[PDB]
Amino acid sequence: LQLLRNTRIFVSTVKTGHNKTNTQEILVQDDISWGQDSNSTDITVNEAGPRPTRGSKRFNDSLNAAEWSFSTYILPYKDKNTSKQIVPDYMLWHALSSGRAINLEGTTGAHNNATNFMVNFKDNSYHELAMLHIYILTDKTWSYIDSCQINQAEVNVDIEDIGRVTWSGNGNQLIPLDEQPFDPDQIGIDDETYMTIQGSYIKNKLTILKIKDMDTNKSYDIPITGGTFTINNNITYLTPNVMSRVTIPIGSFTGAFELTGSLTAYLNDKSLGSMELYKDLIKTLKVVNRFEIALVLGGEYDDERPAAILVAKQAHVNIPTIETDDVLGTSVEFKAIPSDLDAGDEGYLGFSSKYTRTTINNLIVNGDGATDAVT
Amino acid sequence: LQLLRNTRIFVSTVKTGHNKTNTQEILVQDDISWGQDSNSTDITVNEAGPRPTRGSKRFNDSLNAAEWSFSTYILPYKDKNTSKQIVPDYMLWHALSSGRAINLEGTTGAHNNATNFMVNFKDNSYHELAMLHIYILTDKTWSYIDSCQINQAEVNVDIEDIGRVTWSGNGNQLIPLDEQPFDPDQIGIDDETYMTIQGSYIKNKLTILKIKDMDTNKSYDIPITGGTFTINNNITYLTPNVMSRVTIPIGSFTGAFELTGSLTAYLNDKSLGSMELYKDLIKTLKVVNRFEIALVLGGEYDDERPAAILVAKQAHVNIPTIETDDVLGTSVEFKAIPSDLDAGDEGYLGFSSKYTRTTINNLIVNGDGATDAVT
Amino acid sequence: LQLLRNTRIFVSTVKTGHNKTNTQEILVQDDISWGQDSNSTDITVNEAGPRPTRGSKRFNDSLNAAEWSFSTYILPYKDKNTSKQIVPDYMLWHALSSGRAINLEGTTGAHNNATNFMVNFKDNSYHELAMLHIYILTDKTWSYIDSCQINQAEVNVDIEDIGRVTWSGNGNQLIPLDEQPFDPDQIGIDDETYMTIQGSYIKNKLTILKIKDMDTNKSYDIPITGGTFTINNNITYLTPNVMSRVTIPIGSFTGAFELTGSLTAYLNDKSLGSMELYKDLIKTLKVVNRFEIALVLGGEYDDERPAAILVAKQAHVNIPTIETDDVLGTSVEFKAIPSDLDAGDEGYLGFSSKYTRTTINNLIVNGDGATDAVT
Repeated sequence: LQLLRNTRIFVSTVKTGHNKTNTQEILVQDDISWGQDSNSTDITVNEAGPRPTRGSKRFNDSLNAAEWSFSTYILPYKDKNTSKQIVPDYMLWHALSSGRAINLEGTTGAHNNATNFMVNFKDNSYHELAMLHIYILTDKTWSYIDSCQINQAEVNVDIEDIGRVTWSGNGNQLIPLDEQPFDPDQIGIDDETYMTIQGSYIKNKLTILKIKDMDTNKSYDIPITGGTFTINNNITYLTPNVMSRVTIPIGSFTGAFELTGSLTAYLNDKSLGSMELYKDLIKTLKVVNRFEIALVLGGEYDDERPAAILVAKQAHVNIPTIETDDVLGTSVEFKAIPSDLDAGDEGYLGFSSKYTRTTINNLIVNGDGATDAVT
Repeated sequence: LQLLRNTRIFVSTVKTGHNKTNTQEILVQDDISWGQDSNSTDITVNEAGPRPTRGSKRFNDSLNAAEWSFSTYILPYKDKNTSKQIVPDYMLWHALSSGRAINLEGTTGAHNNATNFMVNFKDNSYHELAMLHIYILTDKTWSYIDSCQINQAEVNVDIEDIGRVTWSGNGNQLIPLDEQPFDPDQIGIDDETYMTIQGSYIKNKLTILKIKDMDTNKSYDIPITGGTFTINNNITYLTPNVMSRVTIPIGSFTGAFELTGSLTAYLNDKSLGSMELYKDLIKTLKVVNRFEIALVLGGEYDDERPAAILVAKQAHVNIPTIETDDVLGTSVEFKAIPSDLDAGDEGYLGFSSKYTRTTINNLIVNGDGATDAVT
Repeated sequence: LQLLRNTRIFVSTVKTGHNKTNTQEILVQDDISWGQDSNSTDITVNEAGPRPTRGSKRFNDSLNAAEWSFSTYILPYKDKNTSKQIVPDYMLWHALSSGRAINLEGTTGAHNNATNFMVNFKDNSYHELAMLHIYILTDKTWSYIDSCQINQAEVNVDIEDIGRVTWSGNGNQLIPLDEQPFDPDQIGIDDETYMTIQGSYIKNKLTILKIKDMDTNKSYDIPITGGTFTINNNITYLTPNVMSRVTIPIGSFTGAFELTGSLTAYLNDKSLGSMELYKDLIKTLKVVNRFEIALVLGGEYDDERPAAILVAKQAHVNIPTIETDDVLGTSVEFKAIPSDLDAGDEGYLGFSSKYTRTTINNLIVNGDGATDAVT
């Protein structure tokens, strides 16, 4: 028998070669779900005779796209090889953010500094976004999915649980493989790295919102009681239709990048509170809203603390809806809107093991934690 | 913070002026739900190029109709000012039943007497039925919904709970207001009224059904084990479509009055029992059924007891369906059908704190508790 | 009052005459659900006037098909009158499998020997498959459903509960019959038969799968951890449309015979295991798969044990899907495909109180439990 407790998920770019730089291990939770489905057509005969021909041949006409959704953690840890903080699943973020292949240093989709690891969507303008091969250890069978381009990355601010993203991706085909592709233990998570990983956890009870109105330069102090965040590169797979053969999908195309999320907060009648935001949105009706929303999973402490900051420079905010709990709270929905519909300006993510108030403010102002005017 | 325990819902007829006659307080339960939604259109670009333009501007194009649904009680209490028994939410019943403004004495939609308060739908043939403004205390903020026209009033005979109606209405717009419209303490429920309110409760375990066949003059003795009742003035809101502005709904129109309900009873094989009704409906198939259905929430006692009587002079009754519980019970559905499709003859509700058998018979036969032949 | 504990369901072939040969009693569980519904059209008026005509006459225009679904057991017991083992509900299986009336001895849909009772689907080429009248004793009322042709029979291998089938059929009409059609106690289950019934139970924890690949002559050792099986004679009832009358359905027609099921098993990496089947199905993509699936509700023992064998000579098997439980298991779906779309070769069922390994192999190889080559 094979146990789910022993499952390992490895992410790689090339089929043949396999070293620690090109592929690593993902510290998946017990939410893994993969598989493939087929489109089957049933042929039935319906003729008006005295003796009907009751039968139905079934034909497999095409294959769908292989689907996988594992739920790893948010673990920004310092890299021993080069003093630049890297999350264990940086390649998944890169495949989400850019089509160019693994340019860690050069400012692109997956750019990391000594201080901060940060994810830009400026280069997210390609079809077939950074094909990645994912190897899954169903105990000891080594089954992988070929050419996985990821579809969704969802952060859920559970307000009472550790930071965890839930990836989703549409692979071309799921291939079992009799033999091992590479060496598991050497490639996957060493103990020395695992120590920093265990030290880099994010609580999500220290999340603080920084909603600001670009129209009026008004900043709101909102205590988040829960929220949701999702990135959805809408991938639709093109499958040729051959009548007498079983066809696998070819190509993946793309859709509309949707950096979207939801934010829930309690109703406070103080100044620059949640109720003031509700009144501002309900009283003034605007076709387009311009908000700067900063989701900092960690706190903004005058100390080195792990955090997974999020920013959306301009984000349309829907009308808040009053939710009647024991203590009333409003849930706002926000969808990042790129500028000029060409450049990637929806937002960017920042992961690092050490975040301070100054560095968080730096990333909020400009892309990295380099400088900030600060009066 | 703002708590749901302190919520108060005030129903008013006029905006500026505010006295005890024009508006009162509704003793709502903890099922309040109000809010507004907006229709947002997302613009995406899908062109066949080497570099796709992955972006999506989002626009707010129109506003929907504000939705509110609180669940108050059925509390017919005698009025100190005039000796006519009035429910605390009488003008809500009036807005359900008529468009003319609060003609309490004159026989219309909300007609009251010393003996009975009754709700007639004879004048329920207007568009824009009796606009009412509803003020909501989310703790202390005084946010209201402008020009609420109620949509549904549902009575649920739970058999084990106090009589409670669950209103629903589609308001034009939700306006927060910084300041108080009126004085909450003087306008809403005084202690002297509250005493009679506590004294006028309806148990719902004393309900008795009085189904009679107008075709065959056959009366059935049915012990109700549960049931449902709903009045639905279908309201669809007309919103202008302006491309470059956010439009709020103008006007409300009106649809088909639907006094509908469901009744469940155990299967008794006695004479004039539920099984006899089932056999009568299943054996004889008629295009139109004519039944007189009377739902008396209180009991018919030789004494003064509170009750919330319903009568439907002619009501089409669907075919009963056998529900296989531990003890088998049939569920019948009935929808009151008006005569001539012009006058309001679907039915009428009778609320009062003191009902006797004679008064219940009076209201079942004729409109009020004046006289009945009984020879 | 009437209790569900006393409900008895009798299955009969003829209306007037009633003996033990024509009808018996079905040992139904507490899942009985019968009833009838009607198609009602509501007429509403929507005209643009200052005074809308708010009203809605409701008309009953037609009747649907009466629906019933009881859940009896799988109880193959030896018949005292003739030494041929017969299940208590053999008429239901006969109506499922054939249109010709009760040829128990010879070769048809319900063909039984001294060894095995069997359900053959070769003769399911008729509309209006073997009309049966089912009498339901809701305590003491004796109401039946007229001309019931069954639509579905489902076997659920719960892996921890006794074998039980869940019939479903669309009867023409539900008729009360205040008087008794026949004598209940004499017709239904005597104590002597009930003893063998208590002796004939099937545990379902001894089920064995015998998937074999007709293409490659490869046999898989698969331990079932659960599964499903269903036979679905798609019955669509033709109801005439008369405007001014209530019409009951006339005729029943028939659809495509669908012997379908599902199989769930744990992932074993042994030889000829579930993992081998998964690899064979996922690595090789074929338009049509030809599998011989033999699902025995009982076990194969070198002794006389009750069992309910099932076989599908040609069964298309869909692509297995990995289910991520604590121990990973794959769920395969299989739909029997008849040969030439004219003869009934989807499969056949075998019920008997005594199966040995030799008799099970007999029924798997050829139709009867007579001989098999074995050398």
